[PDB]
Amino acid sequence: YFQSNALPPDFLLDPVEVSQQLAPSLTELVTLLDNARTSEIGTQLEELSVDYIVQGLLQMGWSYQPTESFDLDAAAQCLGVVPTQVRLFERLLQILAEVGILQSNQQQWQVQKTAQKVNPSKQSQSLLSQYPDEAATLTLLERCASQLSGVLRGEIDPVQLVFPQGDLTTATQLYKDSAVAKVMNTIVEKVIMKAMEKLPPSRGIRLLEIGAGTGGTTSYILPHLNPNQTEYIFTDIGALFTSKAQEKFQDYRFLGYQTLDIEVDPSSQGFESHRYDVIIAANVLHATTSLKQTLSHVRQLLAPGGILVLYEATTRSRWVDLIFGLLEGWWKFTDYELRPDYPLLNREQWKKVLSETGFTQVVTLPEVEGMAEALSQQTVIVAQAAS
Ligand SMILES: Nc1ncnc2c1ncn2[C@@H]1O[C@H](CSCC[C@H](N)C(=O)O)[C@@H](O)[C@H]1O
Repeated sequence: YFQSNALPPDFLLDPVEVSQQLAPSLTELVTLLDNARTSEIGTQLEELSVDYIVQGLLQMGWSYQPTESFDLDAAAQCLGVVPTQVRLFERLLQILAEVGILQSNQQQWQVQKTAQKVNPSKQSQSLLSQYPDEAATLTLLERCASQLSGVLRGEIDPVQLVFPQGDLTTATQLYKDSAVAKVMNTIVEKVIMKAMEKLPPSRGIRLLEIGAGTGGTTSYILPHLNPNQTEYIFTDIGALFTSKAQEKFQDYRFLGYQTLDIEVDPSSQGFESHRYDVIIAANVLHATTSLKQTLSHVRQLLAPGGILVLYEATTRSRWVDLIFGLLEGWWKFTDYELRPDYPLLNREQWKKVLSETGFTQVVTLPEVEGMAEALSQQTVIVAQAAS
């Protein structure tokens, strides 16, 4: 019965086979999400984001009257935006153009309407009373976006707003226990367990997670892994995250902890090449400079038939721009031919770039008719290392 463990993990199910067999599970898992309610919450968060932007710009002395025109550079110097925050500032201006306050003409901006009096803290509280299940999202958005002017002026390190040493759980709850993240993280767990269901007893499985953070996605996977034949490598670029995850996950003795910067050759950071069966990357790969070189490093870690499980957001979101868009990773991208002005890719763009970086049999999840629009704005992508 035993066959050499040195040979590639051919027992791994194809991603397409995995999605076919998970189809009845995914159909019922999607229905657990309120379609009408998740949409109206998301819509209101996008409107509240406009009020945070206007409040911050007025705090920096925005005095642009209607008809007046300005370019990005002049407005940044006027408001005092530091050079490292201009790309975020440009996106904020783009948001104001989407709602009709501004208009984009060539590389110029024209003020169409005078922004009215806003009080986003008061409206955030009203939404908190109506949707207490979104308290983590509202509280994080209030803590981050209410210091938008200080971040734009380089006076406040936005990592101390998103990921302060004393509160890493708030941002974790967004990645872990939000309505949409509950579904996506469950898909991540079901995919991984289904792909390895034919694991021979005489063989161990090696999983590596990139950008695992505090372990929001990780917590869904660990309880289902067989500790006797699993090695799970928990990695993040930052040791503060692996340190916090090591405390949370003490019960699991098959976990290893190590730092990994996916933008640099992993084999120079103490990782074996082509020796991991499953790589998990939840909400991280977008925060890199070049997706092709990031995906080539990801592919470099996968065994010849290994599985890449990707969890990414696929659409622009105003309130996300006021939280994780404050951080440097949101604006690292320079592959402008692929990503002209935003770090995220949609389903079709991910499939194309994966097929160009050595991945095959690419599946995007979930794909159910009658699906809530919120589930269309994020995806779990499963792809196989090709050769
Ligand atoms: N270049 C890089 N290589 C590896 N990890 C990176 C990275 N740039 C940012 N990261 C990490 O990616 C993480 C994104 S937080 C993503 C959510 C996380 N998977 C969870 O569920 O909790 C951050 O913790 C950050 O430290």
